[PDB]
Amino acid sequence: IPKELLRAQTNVILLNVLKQGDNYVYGIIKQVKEASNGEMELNEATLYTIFDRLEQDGIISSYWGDESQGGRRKYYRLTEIGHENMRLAXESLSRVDKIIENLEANKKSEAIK
Ligand SMILES: C=CCC(Cc1c(C)n(C(=O)OC(C)(C)C)c2ccccc12)(C(=O)OC)C(=O)OC
Repeated sequence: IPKELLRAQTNVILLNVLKQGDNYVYGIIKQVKEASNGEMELNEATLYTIFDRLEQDGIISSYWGDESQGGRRKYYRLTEIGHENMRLAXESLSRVDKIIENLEANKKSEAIK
């Protein structure tokens, strides 16, 4: 698996766990590891550089959690701008899907001549 396929796959996973509920980095890492049957151990440094970019892009936002629960924990949430961009990707995949289906429908139904 090449470098940027892994980064894309990691981005798709992080945006989906936030799509389910706000979460903190250590919690995201454990939940992904147990949702991958232990195979996928995400790294904190790469998670923060992804989030730091997604913050300036307006895709996600950050806020400080409760301090009764230990002390000082940053939670991340998928914004409305992020929810809609995921919905468009959404639309775009099922749009590409039937464009491909239409290509061989049209490919063989014309190679007949
Ligand atoms: C649901 C939205 C995720 C997405 C776009 C996206 C990427 C990059 N996919 C991808 O490469 O899947 C691999 C090949 C399995 C790794 C997708 C695969 C299926 C559906 C959407 C995507 C995103 O993560 O880009 C930031 C988006 O548009 O979110 C706003």
